[PDB]
Amino acid sequence: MKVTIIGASGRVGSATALLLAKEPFMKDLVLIGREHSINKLKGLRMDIYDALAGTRSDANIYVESDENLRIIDESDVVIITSGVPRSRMDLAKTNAKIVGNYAKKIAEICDTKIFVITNPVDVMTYKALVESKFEKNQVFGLGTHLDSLRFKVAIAKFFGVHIDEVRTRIIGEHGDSMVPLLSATSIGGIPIQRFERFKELPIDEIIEDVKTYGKQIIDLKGGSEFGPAAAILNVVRCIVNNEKRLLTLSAYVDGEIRDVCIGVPVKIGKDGIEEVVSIELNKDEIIAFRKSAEIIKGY
Amino acid sequence: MKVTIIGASGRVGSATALLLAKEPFMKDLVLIGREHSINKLKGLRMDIYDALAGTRSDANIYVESDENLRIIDESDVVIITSGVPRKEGMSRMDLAKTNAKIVGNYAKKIAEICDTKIFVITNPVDVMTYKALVESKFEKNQVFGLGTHLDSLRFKVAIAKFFGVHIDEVRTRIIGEHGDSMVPLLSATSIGGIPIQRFERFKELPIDEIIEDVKTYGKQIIDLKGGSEFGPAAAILNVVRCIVNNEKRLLTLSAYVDGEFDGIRDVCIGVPVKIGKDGIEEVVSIELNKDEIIAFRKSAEIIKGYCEEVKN
Amino acid sequence: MKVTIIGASGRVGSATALLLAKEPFMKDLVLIGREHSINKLKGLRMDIYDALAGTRSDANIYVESDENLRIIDESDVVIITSGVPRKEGMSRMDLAKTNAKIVGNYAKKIAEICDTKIFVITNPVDVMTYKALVESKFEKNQVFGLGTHLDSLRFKVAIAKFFGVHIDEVRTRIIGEHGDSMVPLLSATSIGGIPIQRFERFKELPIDEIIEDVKTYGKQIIDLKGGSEFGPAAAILNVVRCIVNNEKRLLTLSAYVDGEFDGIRDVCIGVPVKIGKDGIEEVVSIELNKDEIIAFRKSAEIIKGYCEEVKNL
Amino acid sequence: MKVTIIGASGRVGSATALLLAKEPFMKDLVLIGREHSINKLKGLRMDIYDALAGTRSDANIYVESDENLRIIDESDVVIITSGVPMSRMDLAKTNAKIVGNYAKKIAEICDTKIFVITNPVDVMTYKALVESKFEKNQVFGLGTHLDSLRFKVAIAKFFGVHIDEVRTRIIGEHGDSMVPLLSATSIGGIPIQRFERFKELPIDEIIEDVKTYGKQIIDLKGGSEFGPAAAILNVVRCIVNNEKRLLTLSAYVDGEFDGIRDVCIGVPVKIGKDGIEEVVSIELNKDEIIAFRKSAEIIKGYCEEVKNL
Ligand SMILES: NC(=O)C1=CN([C@@H]2O[C@H](COP(=O)(O)OP(=O)(O)OC[C@H]3O[C@@H](n4cnc5c(N)ncnc54)[C@H](OP(=O)(O)O)[C@@H]3O)[C@@H](O)[C@H]2O)C=CC1
Ligand SMILES: NC(=O)C1=CN([C@@H]2O[C@H](COP(=O)(O)OP(=O)(O)OC[C@H]3O[C@@H](n4cnc5c(N)ncnc54)[C@H](OP(=O)(O)O)[C@@H]3O)[C@@H](O)[C@H]2O)C=CC1
Ligand SMILES: NC(=O)C1=CN([C@@H]2O[C@H](COP(=O)(O)OP(=O)(O)OC[C@H]3O[C@@H](n4cnc5c(N)ncnc54)[C@H](OP(=O)(O)O)[C@@H]3O)[C@@H](O)[C@H]2O)C=CC1
Ligand SMILES: NC(=O)C1=CN([C@@H]2O[C@H](COP(=O)(O)OP(=O)(O)OC[C@H]3O[C@@H](n4cnc5c(N)ncnc54)[C@H](OP(=O)(O)O)[C@@H]3O)[C@@H](O)[C@H]2O)C=CC1
Repeated sequence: MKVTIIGASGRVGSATALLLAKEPFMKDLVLIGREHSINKLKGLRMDIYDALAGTRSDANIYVESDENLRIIDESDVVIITSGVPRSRMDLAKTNAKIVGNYAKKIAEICDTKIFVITNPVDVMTYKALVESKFEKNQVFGLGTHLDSLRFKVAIAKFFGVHIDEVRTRIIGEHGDSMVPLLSATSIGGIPIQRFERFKELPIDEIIEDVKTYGKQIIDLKGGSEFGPAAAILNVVRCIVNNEKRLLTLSAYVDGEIRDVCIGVPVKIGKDGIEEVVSIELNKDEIIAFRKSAEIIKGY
Repeated sequence: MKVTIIGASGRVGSATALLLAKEPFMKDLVLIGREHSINKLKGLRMDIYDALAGTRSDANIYVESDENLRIIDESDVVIITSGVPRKEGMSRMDLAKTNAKIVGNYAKKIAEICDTKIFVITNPVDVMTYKALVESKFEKNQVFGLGTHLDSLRFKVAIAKFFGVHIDEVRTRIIGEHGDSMVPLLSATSIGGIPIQRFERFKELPIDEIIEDVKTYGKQIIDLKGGSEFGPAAAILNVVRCIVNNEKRLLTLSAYVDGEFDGIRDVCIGVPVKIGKDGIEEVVSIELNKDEIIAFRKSAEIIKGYCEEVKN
Repeated sequence: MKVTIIGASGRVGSATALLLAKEPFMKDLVLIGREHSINKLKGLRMDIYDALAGTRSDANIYVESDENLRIIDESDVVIITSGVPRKEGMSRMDLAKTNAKIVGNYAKKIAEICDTKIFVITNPVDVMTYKALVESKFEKNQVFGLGTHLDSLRFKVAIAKFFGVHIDEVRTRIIGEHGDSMVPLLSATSIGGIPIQRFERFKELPIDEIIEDVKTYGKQIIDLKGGSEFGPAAAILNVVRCIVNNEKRLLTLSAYVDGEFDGIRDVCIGVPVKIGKDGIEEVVSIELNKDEIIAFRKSAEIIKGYCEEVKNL
Repeated sequence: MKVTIIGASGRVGSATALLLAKEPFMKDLVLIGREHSINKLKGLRMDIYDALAGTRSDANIYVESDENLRIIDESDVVIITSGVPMSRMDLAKTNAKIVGNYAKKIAEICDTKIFVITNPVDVMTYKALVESKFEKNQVFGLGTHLDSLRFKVAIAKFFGVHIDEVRTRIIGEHGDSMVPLLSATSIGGIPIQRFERFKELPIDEIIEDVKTYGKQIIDLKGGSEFGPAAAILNVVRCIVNNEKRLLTLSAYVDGEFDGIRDVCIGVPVKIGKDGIEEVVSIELNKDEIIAFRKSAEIIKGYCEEVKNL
């Protein structure tokens, strides 16, 4: 496998680079960054080897500037971390330029898949898909995957059940228009509504903590790096091994809502997004989902 | 952890012993079998130590006949595999009684040494769990059997294959007897949290064929190689892992039920159960649709018959 | 990867099939057997999948008879377990020739299909490796045997247990015949890079009893449970993992020795080898002390006698 | 196990916190830092939990300031990362202050083993041993472990053999007074001198790069965070599981080697649940004894000048 991290100098980028360098399937990792980043990245690589300690002697790491993207050729996936820190529309445009440029350059080199993490992730995935000309199945963004994971952990801790028993999600925007799918939330297969303890669940407090998670972690340490990297590693594993798991990622929706990249349920595999799962949403859910889709169409 | 396998001389016992010795928490493994088996049980041990190749030097494996069960003291879990095989000329009741004597005697002897948790694999597993509980006098949380765990796993894998999704995305179960009275719970089956009944390929699910294959798996594998040993041992390994790490998972096991379902009482049957360090932490009660509860009560009656006949 | 176990219906064959099926580098596992075992193998397959419980969806397990060997094509390794047990009343030569027929015919057929590597488990492992390489027409780098790998592992674990160090710190070998003429190499035994001689406790080491047990293990385990199945399967798994990942470890295997040791030539015997994706990449040549080279000679002499009286059947 | 990382806000500290928190033998991890870093460390903890994604529910990470060390009680190991980025003496003394005070407070609160990551690691291990008053089997430092590992990987890459086949060690100071031990280097139990290709080995360039790695990575990214954290994790796993491996660490040496005396220096050691269970005594060749005694002299100088601050 050959993955290219564009923005490997970042926090999420370097965390994910180290995590991927350890997988047995990673054979050619490509760390890309602007020219002033090159030296820095050459250091990252150094340390990434110091950790492997000779275990992966068939592993190869490459460092190149964002000028000579010819090394991207034949990459299975290209993960884009490049972006700028925080008005909302101002940031949308500022980062849209970067991601559109990178997508355009990537498509010129090869027909690959694109994993967008930069924010606003849904609109950034829209811009990437447009400026790449790629098919709707080969471009996707992190979207509300991390928020859904946090929500799942919260529910599981409340109910005192193992993490694997809880299956839920949060579709919508990676923002405040989130739409928790309580209709598609189950414990061991049971709908959560058939538990009596569901009436005691602090729903608003949980969802508010999830909405504010980025704010809190920015206030404390200046941004999340480890957890996002772990989630991205898991998504890459879902792709390379053709695992066909039902994730929640920002994808192009058309009738499943239309002409918008929003956080929806998706079956991920070797061929990227193989399916956008369309399911019946209760009334409030579908209303709020439409609202989130409007806000996301804005940018 | 200190696990004891009574009947480790057998197929399932040997497989389970090998798989448990490989675990990082298995610090003392106790292999019990009748006296004529002692030498064989030593062989097993030797081979296991050959497989580890020194990777676990803190591991002790013991071999003792079923006469001197004092080596069981302080065991976390005692897995009972010892049992007689079904044969032509045996009614279901013949097997129930013949194996009830065995499991009941072993459970009474176990209770005489220590206060531990008993994991019944011997068949008819639901009835044998009932008998182990009766003769051991342990609490309703310390005795349980495999039951429909494996059948539920097979059903889950089948559904996942049909929908072409990862196995971890499918959550389903089969309650009732480890037998033809099985009751798959299609009401509490989901793919990614979505009920399967919302998917449009559900009307295309060959559910009848899947259920037939699950019910007949035992006969098929006995026809081919005389019995199942690898898969049952893997499932038992994961149940023991659920216990030792207090993972609090929602498994499907043969547990004692008293009212948690409508009209199920004084019976060991395959039900949903939250399993952790203290055994059966909870028997999950759930509203079954009309058909599910009708069939569940029928299976409960089938089990109650043999249970009544084996108590004394 | 795609491995083929020829004799999967046996103890070692089935244990190895189970262990290999769990590996994530196993896309195609091919279980071969005589026709009368096709259903037994099917049973095996079923049970294996049962134990996998749907974790491996891209994995495929095939079952076949030993007449349609076309399924063996593109296989990275072919393990040979097919072989007859020594029955009381069998001389060493008798077992040699009987199992020679089997391994040789399987090797010739393997060659007829495609070019692959051949991992001989069948005992007398050294002679069987010789016969397989004969009838395969393959290069010497693509045919090897388990040989004295297990015995070396047992010796190492014993030393480690006595010195109270982790297993990974001990680095020893036992070369030569997988038999009574074993050759423990105390000249090349170290504990933390430090030759075991330098350790004062090497005086107290019960060397003789340890080697006694290493040599008697076979009949000890045959007398109790009838034979070995777990340890050999684990060792075979390690060798296969070394091949697939080109780990380039220095193992101790039955390899063809052409003058790499003084006096040893045209014989398959237990030697140090550097194993990789291309098979035996190097037969490592090292300076034995006096007694060790003498014993290695004699062991090679015995193996050569057997390899000669059987080389044409 | 219950470990406590003093300096968890550092680079190495955070990397090690994340690696340890993933281990299943980690029931209680305690992240200690100065008061001004409290919020920061809290953030770290948050991130760590985010990376665990609910897998470790028996995991308990506690964050606290370096004033309320009461939480350190019952910790199996305490890893000290706190340090300052000057001459050599200047850094030695400045960090001796920090590590000595932390060792003394650790001793006040409870009894434990102290793993010194702070550099100059040999001198700092001496000062931890002093200000803690603990037994010598209880105070060690990373020392020349990483250097030995990089030397081993280089030999492995050259000879085209798996790393696990190479078994080498570098003893002495974590610095230019290093002493690569070619007398105790083997490749599969074969003395590497018996290999002919040893004569074509670029030995000196290898050793120079080993000496320069720290500065080289500091010239690019700021400092080492991942590799040191991995080696630390391996040493802690050897400690907790009583693995009985023969590592190369900074330990107190009292004549176990002919000439060495009252010096915390890098030597071969048998590590277990008891910390340094033994200093392995080896027969070195003339040149290696000479260089090792010189390294002892250097470290003794620094230790003498930082003995009472
Ligand atoms: N749930 C989610 O969807 C999550 C979203 N994210 C988002 O992903 C992005 C990455 O975050 P993080 O890695 O912490 O960010 P950092 O600020 O730490 O890294 C920024 C990266 O972008 C590059 N970069 C910055 N400005 C430009 C520019 N003008 N042109 C090109 N490249 C540029 C930097 O390169 P250089 O070294 O040259 O400055 C560096 O690679 C953020 O937008 C973040 O919000 C991440 C976490 C979670
Ligand atoms: N899904 C499920 O619930 C499964 C249930 N099972 C059941 O578990 C049991 C074990 O099966 P399996 O291991 O294949 O069977 P085996 O016959 O291979 O082994 C059972 C062991 O029981 C012991 N035993 C036999 N007779 C007696 C006796 N009279 N008194 C005491 N001990 C006796 C023997 O060991 P020793 O001589 O040392 O006492 C024997 O090795 C069976 O009843 C089987 O049906 C197994 C497979 C799956
Ligand atoms: N340390 C070592 O190197 C070890 C070596 N071995 C050796 O490996 C071999 C396998 O042992 P084990 O698995 O216990 O023995 P088994 O007899 O249980 O298995 C060997 C298989 O060979 C096949 N076979 C037997 N005769 C013939 C024949 N005439 N033609 C074709 N196939 C035949 C059979 O499968 P089927 O009927 O389907 O063909 C049989 O199951 C033995 O020779 C054993 O000595 C094993 C243990 C350790
Ligand atoms: N091979 C080896 O032996 C290696 C050793 N090291 C050594 O480990 C140490 C840590 O390096 P690194 O993590 O990059 O350093 P950082 O500066 O990134 O972190 C060290 C931490 O020390 C604390 N600190 C700083 N000054 C003081 C002070 N005056 N009093 C108390 N605490 C203080 C700070 O945390 P807070 O504010 O919370 O106290 C700071 O985060 C260095 O000395 C380095 O040389 C590093 C890697 C390799």
